[PDB]
Amino acid sequence: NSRYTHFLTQHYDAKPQGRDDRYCESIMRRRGLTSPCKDINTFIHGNKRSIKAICENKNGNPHRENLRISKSSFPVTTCKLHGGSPWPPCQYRATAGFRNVVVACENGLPVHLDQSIFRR
Repeated sequence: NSRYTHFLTQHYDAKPQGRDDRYCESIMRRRGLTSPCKDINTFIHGNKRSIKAICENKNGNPHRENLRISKSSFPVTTCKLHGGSPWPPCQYRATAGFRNVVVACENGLPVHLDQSIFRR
């Protein structure tokens, strides 16, 4: 999947520093999500092997018929736009957690992250 590599650029960070507000503003810039400022974006941490495994029994179960929910929890960081302005420089607030994730899978690869679960 070109979709998988895209999912990775939008939602995967193997080496997060701080996972604080400073981290969010920096990563959102690095991943090209500041033109205009994405309103919310979650990054998953850890190794890619475990995220891929959500698409199979190894680390997932079916969810909402057509999605997958992880067996394991993952370190995550949700970056939420702060201050209203949709143009850079973008201000973000970080919410770090350790929780299961829901993805859509195509051909054994995650291609979409369900953002709805990180609003809460």
